[PDB]
Amino acid sequence: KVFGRCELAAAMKRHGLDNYRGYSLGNWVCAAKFESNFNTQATNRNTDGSTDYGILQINSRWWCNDGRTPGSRNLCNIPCSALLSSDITASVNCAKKIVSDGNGMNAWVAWRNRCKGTDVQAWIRGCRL
Ligand code: NA
Repeated sequence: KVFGRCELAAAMKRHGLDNYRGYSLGNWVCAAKFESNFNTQATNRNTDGSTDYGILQINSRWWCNDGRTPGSRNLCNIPCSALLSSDITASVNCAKKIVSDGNGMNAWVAWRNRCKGTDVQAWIRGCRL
């Protein structure tokens, strides 16, 4: 499923991401736009043999099991295919674990390089929230 901007803002708010760990909804919407172009089915192979999955491009090196990332962890306790669902629940639950420790939203390269420090509130402009 390819979400619209305001459609994804509404889904992320319902699933409890607005101000999760102090990150406003616009940060999450911006991160999804530049990680996946709002596409739940997005996948990208990494140099280390891991793969990034779904609307927030969550990696199999740490977060999910895809059966082809030897020596990796599964800290979200899910198959990576769960991150490609039209339903964003599994991606949101896993994103909440990722953001809660380590480097916060810096874990998302597209967020750090394309959203951090910008007017991220613009990403929710015009949305019925
Ligand atoms: Na893994």
